[PDB]
Amino acid sequence: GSEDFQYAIDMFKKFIEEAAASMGPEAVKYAKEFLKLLKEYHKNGINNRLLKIALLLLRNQKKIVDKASQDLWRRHPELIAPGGIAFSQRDRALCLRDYGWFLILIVMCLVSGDKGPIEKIGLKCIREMYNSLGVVPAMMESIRCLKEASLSLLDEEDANETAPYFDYIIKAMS
Repeated sequence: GSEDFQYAIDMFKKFIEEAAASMGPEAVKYAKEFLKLLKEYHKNGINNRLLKIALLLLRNQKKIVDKASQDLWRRHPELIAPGGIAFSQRDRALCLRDYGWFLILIVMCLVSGDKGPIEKIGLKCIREMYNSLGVVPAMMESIRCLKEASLSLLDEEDANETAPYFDYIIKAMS
């Protein structure tokens, strides 16, 4: 119980320290506020049925990111073909990394189970991170593939609960 929530906290806390320099100080501020709300929610038993799904996705991040990017590159092969923006290994690696970071921020939104803090804190972290990262190739498409790769690992009933969290992020990034 408390140890699986601590796995999620350790995961988010490790994301923040690794991405702080690249995501910029404003995004770091929003992320830490979200983590404190998440721990405030857990302490008071708020929206606790979303952690089990979040944990599955957290244990399967690399699988998810790999499946999403493979699906992204089949749909748009010019991205990784010569002359494409992810042909060079540096920039392909930056793509994969940035996709993994957008994924973990979405999973933070999932854990809260509440659209209010998702729009007032989580989305501000995603938008500020996007502003700090700058050019993120196929940003919107990659989130859709992250969503499909994620729902891939879930039963129909868990998918029907998780999809509205991806769709709220996708919509809000225009």
